Amino acid sequence: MELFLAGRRVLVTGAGKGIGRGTVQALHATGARVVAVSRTQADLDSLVRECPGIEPVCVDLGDWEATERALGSVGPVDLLVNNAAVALLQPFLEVTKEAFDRSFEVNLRAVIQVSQIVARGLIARGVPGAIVNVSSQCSQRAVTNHSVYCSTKGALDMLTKVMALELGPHKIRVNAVNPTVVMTSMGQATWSDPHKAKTMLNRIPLGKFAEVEHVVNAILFLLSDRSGMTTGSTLPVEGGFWAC
Amino acid sequence: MELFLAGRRVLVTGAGKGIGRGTVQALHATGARVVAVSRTQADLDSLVRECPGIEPVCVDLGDWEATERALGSVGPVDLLVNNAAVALLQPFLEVTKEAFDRSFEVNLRAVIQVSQIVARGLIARGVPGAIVNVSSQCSQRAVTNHSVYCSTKGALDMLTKVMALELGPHKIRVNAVNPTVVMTSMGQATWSDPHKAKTMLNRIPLGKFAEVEHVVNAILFLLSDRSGMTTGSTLPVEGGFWAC
Amino acid sequence: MELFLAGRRVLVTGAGKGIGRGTVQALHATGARVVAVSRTQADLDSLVRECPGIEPVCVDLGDWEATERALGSVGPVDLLVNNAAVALLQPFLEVTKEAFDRSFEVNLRAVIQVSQIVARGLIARGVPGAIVNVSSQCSQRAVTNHSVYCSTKGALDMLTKVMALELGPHKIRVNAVNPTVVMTSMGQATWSDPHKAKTMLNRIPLGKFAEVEHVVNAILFLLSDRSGMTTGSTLPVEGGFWAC
Amino acid sequence: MELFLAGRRVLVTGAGKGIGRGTVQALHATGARVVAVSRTQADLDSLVRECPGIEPVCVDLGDWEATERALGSVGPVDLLVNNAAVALLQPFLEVTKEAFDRSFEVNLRAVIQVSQIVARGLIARGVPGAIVNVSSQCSQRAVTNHSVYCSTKGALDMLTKVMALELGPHKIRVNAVNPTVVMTSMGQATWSDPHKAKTMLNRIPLGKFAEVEHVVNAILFLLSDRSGMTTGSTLPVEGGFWAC
Ligand SMILES: NC(=O)c1ccc[n+]([C@@H]2O[C@H](COP(=O)([O-])OP(=O)(O)OC[C@H]3O[C@@H](n4cnc5c(N)ncnc54)[C@H](OP(=O)(O)O)[C@@H]3O)[C@@H](O)[C@H]2O)c1
Ligand SMILES: NC(=O)c1ccc[n+]([C@@H]2O[C@H](COP(=O)([O-])OP(=O)(O)OC[C@H]3O[C@@H](n4cnc5c(N)ncnc54)[C@H](OP(=O)(O)O)[C@@H]3O)[C@@H](O)[C@H]2O)c1
Ligand SMILES: NC(=O)c1ccc[n+]([C@@H]2O[C@H](COP(=O)([O-])OP(=O)(O)OC[C@H]3O[C@@H](n4cnc5c(N)ncnc54)[C@H](OP(=O)(O)O)[C@@H]3O)[C@@H](O)[C@H]2O)c1
Ligand SMILES: NC(=O)c1ccc[n+]([C@@H]2O[C@H](COP(=O)([O-])OP(=O)(O)OC[C@H]3O[C@@H](n4cnc5c(N)ncnc54)[C@H](OP(=O)(O)O)[C@@H]3O)[C@@H](O)[C@H]2O)c1
Repeated sequence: MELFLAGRRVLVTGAGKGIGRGTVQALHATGARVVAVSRTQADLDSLVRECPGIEPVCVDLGDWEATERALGSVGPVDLLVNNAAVALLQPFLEVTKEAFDRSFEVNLRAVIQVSQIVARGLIARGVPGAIVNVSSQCSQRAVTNHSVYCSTKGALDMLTKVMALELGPHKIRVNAVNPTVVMTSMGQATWSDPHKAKTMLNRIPLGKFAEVEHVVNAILFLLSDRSGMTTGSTLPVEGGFWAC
Repeated sequence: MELFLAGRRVLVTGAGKGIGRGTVQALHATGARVVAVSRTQADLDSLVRECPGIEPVCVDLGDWEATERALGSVGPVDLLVNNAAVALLQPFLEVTKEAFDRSFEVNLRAVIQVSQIVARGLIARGVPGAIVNVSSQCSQRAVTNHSVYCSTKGALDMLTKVMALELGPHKIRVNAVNPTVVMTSMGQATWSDPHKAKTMLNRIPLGKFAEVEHVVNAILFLLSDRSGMTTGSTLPVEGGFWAC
Repeated sequence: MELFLAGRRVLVTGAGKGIGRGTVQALHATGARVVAVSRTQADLDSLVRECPGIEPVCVDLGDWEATERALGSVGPVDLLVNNAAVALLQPFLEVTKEAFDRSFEVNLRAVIQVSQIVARGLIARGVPGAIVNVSSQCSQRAVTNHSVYCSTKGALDMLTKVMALELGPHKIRVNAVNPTVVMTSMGQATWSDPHKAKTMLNRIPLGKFAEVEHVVNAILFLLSDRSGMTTGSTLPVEGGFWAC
Repeated sequence: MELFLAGRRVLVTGAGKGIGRGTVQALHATGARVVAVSRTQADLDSLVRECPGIEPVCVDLGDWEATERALGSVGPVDLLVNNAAVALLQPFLEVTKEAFDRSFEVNLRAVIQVSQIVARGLIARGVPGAIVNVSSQCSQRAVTNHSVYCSTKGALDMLTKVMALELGPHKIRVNAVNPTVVMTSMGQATWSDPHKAKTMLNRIPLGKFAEVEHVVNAILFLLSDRSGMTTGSTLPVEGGFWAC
């Protein structure tokens, strides 16, 4: 299958590591023009060396003001991967104002800002486009101590569909991909304990967790015009978890 | 059907008017003890004349600080209806930082704050209970100029299920209600325009919008032990809208 | 909550036992005139004794032709609970064409056949009515060795929605119930195995299986005009199962 | 993206026309060994001249016995596209036993008969595999005069999951695709009316009906190892019909 991302400008948030990092590499090899947006300059330093030609951008996506002008004129992009996200785990009787606030500020608000920027250009150029929001499996099934997290994720999926519906006649697409645990900095944090991640794996018919590869493949797919009739969706990449 | 809410302590946020008010009234006739929480003291005053023995409470539920302390000693309550909510409607490319910010602060964060309080006592007293979140039909279906509202609403549903699962073993139940347009001040904002309401009404199999009673009847049902096996759900009151 | 079922004619299939018989019983006691339809003769005869006045109708609802003349002339019915159904559990690779056939003509087709008689009755009479379909928890989550069962249920859910859509403008509602296990005839069969139960009880935030009263409550609520704005729904009575 | 379907045994039902045809043509081009199965002989005769190498089977998949002796000798197939279906469009009140009978023995029963054989064969070789179930978007949303057809699909979505759950541990993935109206003779039946097609285009955010590349794009993507973390899923191809 020819995905046809070559020669396309592609913005990727949270590019510093995990799924975003891999997603930028994977996008580079394909011959896309890549803009890597992340929080730790240290990470974007290494990236650009890995994948030459990719414009790095340091910024806290949780900062409206620092983001609006740190990308306000990042030029013409064609495809966007909203993947920067932080996960603050609290049992429900312990959730605090700060946790809540940081999470939605990065988890969803940024998504809205960048998507606003990127889409605004696309429309101006009178050109089609596409966006992928990295949601989650807990975006439709709750997990203990993730009341805020799952709220951002469930929040994300509905935002995805409004964007789809409003941007629809602008020929731009919006989809989300919802993987199970990924053994990233994030993944190698909570689900470290065997029994911990064991009880989770017992719910997955394929009996294994996702890899960056898997979720990157549905992203690439959802960016590609191979899925030109798919928009406002939640493509699971959780090994069947939602099915039972 | 005997709901048996009588003599029960019941908090209702956003009780000043619309579904909140009506939900207060109906809760009164049942013989339950009611705490009506609202922003405008004026709203609470009149209520009290109607429903004597209803402890009114003024506060901005969008204020963590103003809320944590005006509720620190609201006594032992046994039932909760989170209904206070604001609707900030902006097309997707015009969404603002504050619009995002207020909406989530009221429509979601408040819910966790109050619910946190009420639940601690329930757990503390070693007592069963129940919580109702007035979500919405757009919590799972997008509408124009509702990017943030639907995302709150979408958020609320996932928040409900995490609440349900964690408080589950504490014999507390959590459920949401997702009504279609209700001809309240809120409803009487967007759906004032005929053409607007026509296209929406064209979608509803029952060919009419909901009434406050309908949503109130689902709320009482969900608070009562008549639905003691339902928790973490989304009881629609959208006249069939989700079905087709 | 006065539901206002008293004085209305309610047909109840699978009335012989379980949810169907607890449901007959609840309606009788509320002043409803009931037609109880079941398979076992001796089953119908005690109900009538348990509830003087109910009209018993013995027939195999998996038989189009029997059903048609054993019910075709039943008269002006106002409500309807489709509750009859069979559970033939086979591993996917052991599914039989007989199991498929029997399971779908009872668990579903008969739902179309009776719903046609009634609905047509109301529609000709130019009077509102309401229909309750008893689906299941597994209608939205796969369970082992339930390849056909869940599929009937799965088909059950959607048929409700199509029925809803079509009968909507005839002031007739259609909703389904989706309880978790109920330790009835059906329930105390496959899940008598304490390890088979736990496996399921662990996924239930309320940590208990359902009870007949629980889905009868849910049925009556939906048959009632309390819920005059709830159509096309699938009401969980799985104590949080779908939620996590 | 390297699907890597080249050289593997792929069985396609309903390969005679529409999506089944297109899926063979595209599965062939990728160097795959496709066993084409359809009901009208004259169709496979032409396709076979279009795609030299394929191995057609003329048969009525509604027939358990014929199928079971027609496909018992089908060779170690590695992938599977259950596409065969029939649209018997009747208003809910006018639905007939006959139409329900056929619709569910072709659209569903067959899916179950072909799928056992392949799996069985797949498991005996101790080899992984993939299945794709061509469902529909009315599988989750109702359309008038589609009570039976939407039902089959609805059941289809759940079959997919039980299949995905029991087959999961055998390295065999199962997934469904849910396209909107395709302008096949089938879709060119109840969707040819300018007015009937218009009120559908109005609900589709992307503002177009679908063409058979799109669904074939999703099938091939789900059959490929590129999506080996996706199973028990329902990948929509309706240009956002479901989001709003
Ligand atoms: N990891 C898994 O287990 C898993 C599972 C399901 C879903 N997901 C989702 O997949 C996406 C990425 O997860 P992951 O595994 O890639 O996590 P990760 O390894 O922690 O990577 C996240 C990246 O996003 C960046 N980032 C976070 N907040 C940012 C901000 N405010 N501004 C700029 N950059 C920011 C991080 O930069 P710094 O390191 O500099 O902060 C980091 O490079 C998320 O939406 C996450 O919710 C992950
Ligand atoms: N309106 C509809 O058609 C509709 C439809 C579907 C769902 N819903 C939902 O159902 C619930 C009730 O809506 P409604 O139609 O009854 O609305 P309404 O007529 O606007 O009343 C909502 C009440 O909540 C209060 N409130 C709002 N924000 C508050 C805040 N930050 N702090 C304290 N009090 C606040 C308002 O009091 P003040 O005026 O004094 O602030 C008002 O009395 C909400 O959660 C709403 O989202 C409404
Ligand atoms: N119990 C469970 O755990 C459970 C859980 C979730 C949902 N449900 C659903 O609830 C409904 C009933 O379950 P249940 O536990 O009440 O079952 P039950 O105890 O086995 O009784 C069901 C009744 O339906 C009758 N019946 C079955 N086939 C019939 C036919 N072909 N014609 C006429 N009558 C027929 C049975 O009569 P005979 O025995 O005389 O045939 C019996 O009286 C079904 O839709 C089932 O799918 C059950
Ligand atoms: N048509 C649309 O607009 C549309 C829209 C949404 C979803 N879908 C779905 O997409 C899939 C195919 O539909 P389509 O548009 O391709 O339809 P189509 O143009 O009617 O072609 C379907 C093919 O299936 C074959 N077939 C049907 N019954 C069969 C049987 N019993 N045994 C063997 N072969 C059989 C037909 O062969 P003969 O007719 O030559 O016997 C025909 O070649 C289905 O699952 C359908 O539900 C279609």
